Amino acid sequence: PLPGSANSRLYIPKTDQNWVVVSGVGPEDIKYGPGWFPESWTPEGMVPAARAGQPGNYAVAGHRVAAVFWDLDKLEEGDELVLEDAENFYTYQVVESKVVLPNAIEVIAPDPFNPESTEEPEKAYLTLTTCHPKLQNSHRLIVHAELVDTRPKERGMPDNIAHMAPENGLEH
Amino acid sequence: PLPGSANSRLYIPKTDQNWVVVSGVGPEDIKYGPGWFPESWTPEGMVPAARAGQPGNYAVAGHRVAAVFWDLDKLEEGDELVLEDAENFYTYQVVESKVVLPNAIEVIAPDPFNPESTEEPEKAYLTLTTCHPKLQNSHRLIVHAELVDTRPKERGMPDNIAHMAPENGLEH
Ligand SMILES: [Cl-]
Ligand SMILES: [Cl-]
Ligand code: NA
Ligand code: NA
Ligand code: NA
Repeated sequence: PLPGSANSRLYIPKTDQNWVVVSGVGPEDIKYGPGWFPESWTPEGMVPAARAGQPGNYAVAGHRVAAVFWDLDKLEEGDELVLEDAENFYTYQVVESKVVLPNAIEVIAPDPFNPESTEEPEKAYLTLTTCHPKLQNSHRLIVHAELVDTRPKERGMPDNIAHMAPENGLEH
Repeated sequence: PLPGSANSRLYIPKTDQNWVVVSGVGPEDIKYGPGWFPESWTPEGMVPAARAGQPGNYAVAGHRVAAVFWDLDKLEEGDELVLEDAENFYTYQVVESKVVLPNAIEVIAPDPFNPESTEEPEKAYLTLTTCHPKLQNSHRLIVHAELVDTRPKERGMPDNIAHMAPENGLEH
């Protein structure tokens, strides 16, 4: 049924933050919070990006600002990030944080640890991207995380995010 | 340079309205205004949708509400719609308005007048979609329009939309 798309929610226990993640990473898309790159990069051209929890690379851009990704540098290996779709909570664990140049489009490849691959991805990653350093845009801070758990919503919210209440729709 | 994406602006002389069109048509995407379907439908599966002004079908969803697409039914054959990207104003002219069921995904095919084609589109269309009737969501009101003019922004705005000023970025 038109329009058919869903949004997701992102939760970060470590910074005590969460958002509805919109589609797209244009200036109007991420004006007020994080957005999902709709396409992943490959050497042979752009392909549809992974949806939440799915094999590939669910990549997100957000401004380096108080209400969004200012504190992304506080994430360390092992930290949990939770992505929520209409059916599940997906827990990812941070496996890497690094700094790259603005043109390092490889970080949004379906497998960011093998960006030259042309094969279908098998692992599910989550990537968070923002400007770096603070108050500069010379570089990008990148956090990659790997799926460790899929929890159907029928079982309720994970304890570490259960206090992060909405104000009022992921689906039409 | 990450993130690399641009948004567009849509202008409708007839209803004296304009918006920044976001990416995506999820509930959070189109909460406040129209959004672009990132993929077009074909019988063989979803493909990347046309960008503004480009061959294919630039399709937009917006709620049937005062600040968005309430008055889309006022558009008639011949009426102009303007889509603006970073470089050009694209004028489209309405060729058809019709009502379809919610599952008529063909309206977002690259060529909505030949939805079963799997060949590359050659014509540039703009499609506006909203709920129909007024105060119901049983159907969809669809306006299809065809590209008639490409004006580079260096030449300034078309006369019929030159009074539609912003408050403030289509690109990062
Ligand atoms: Cl810093
Ligand atoms: Cl009506
Ligand atoms: Na957001
Ligand atoms: Na959006
Ligand atoms: Na909009």
